[PDB]
Amino acid sequence: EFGHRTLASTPALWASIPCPRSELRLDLVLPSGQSFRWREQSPAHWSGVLADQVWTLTQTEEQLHCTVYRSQASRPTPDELEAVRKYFQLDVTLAQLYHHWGSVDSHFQEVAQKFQGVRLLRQDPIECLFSFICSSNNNIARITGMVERLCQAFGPRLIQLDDVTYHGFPSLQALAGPEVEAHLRKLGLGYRARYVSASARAILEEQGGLAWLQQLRESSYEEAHKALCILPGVGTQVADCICLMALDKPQAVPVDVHMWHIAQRDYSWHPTTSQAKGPSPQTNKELGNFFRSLWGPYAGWAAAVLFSADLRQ
DNA sequence: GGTAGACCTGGACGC
DNA sequence: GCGTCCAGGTCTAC
Ligand SMILES: [Ca+2]
Ligand SMILES: [Ca+2]
Repeated sequence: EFGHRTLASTPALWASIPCPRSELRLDLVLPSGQSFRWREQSPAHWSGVLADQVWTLTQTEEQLHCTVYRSQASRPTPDELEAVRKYFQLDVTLAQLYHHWGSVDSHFQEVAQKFQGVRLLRQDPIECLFSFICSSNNNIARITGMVERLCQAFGPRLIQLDDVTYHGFPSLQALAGPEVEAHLRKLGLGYRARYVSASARAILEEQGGLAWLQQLRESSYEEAHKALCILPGVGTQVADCICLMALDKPQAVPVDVHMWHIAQRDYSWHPTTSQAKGPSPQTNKELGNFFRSLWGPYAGWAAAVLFSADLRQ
């Protein structure tokens, strides 16, 4: 069989993971600005690269159905399904988090009723780092294209489904290579093309390579966030996205225009310790602290729910 | 130390 | 049709 698979077309090639919609809604997570590597190639079926292999995912009321494209088609093995469980951090019980947040935040409770299943993906540091470097002063649709062209040009070719060729995310070496910036500009990444080249070189030639980034996962939020900000193209918001989505800092709250609108419209929030009236390094930091005092240790996760809901509105 | 102004790109809107 | 806005912001002279 050729092309992207559907649960109905190739039954024997799918394996499931127990998962109710209250725990995960692919349609509210995958195209919402966390990861830019997933596409709904066929109604309700999402395809993308996960743990260096291509996968298609789809769900029914109580199951998350998975299929992987590696030779000789066969359903995913238990070890491979584990990769999926970990990518979606399925050990974190979303129902428990929603309950808590909703208990201390009447507005969250209201929104939560209509937007269940919004959880945080646990992403690869490099993929997350450069994808978000590409996200600044930009929109999800455009960002998604940039990331795809980036991987196509500098990432390992994996497999082809229909007319779509999947690529693994580029390595630091590839991104640090000669003339990467110029090539990325022709691929339409704008001024961020330099940020990509410059940051790849900085990590490899000034910070000590991959080890420096990966170690941030063991470091403290304050530690990690400060470290990331030295990288070209990485500001407070991008750094926060990375901490939350790739370095296991569930309290990190990225503050962008969306979160500002939410704060003002749904909580009548306004800076008090800062000086400005709108977004600024001072007010942004304050808003982040506000969201943390409101939701607690997993504030970044709560923010993700409202962000996702704000997109679909 | 804290501020607006510029900035690649392309889909939206309003004149 | 076409100039101003804006999107998961960051980087800088005054
Ligand atoms: Ca903006
Ligand atoms: Ca920086």
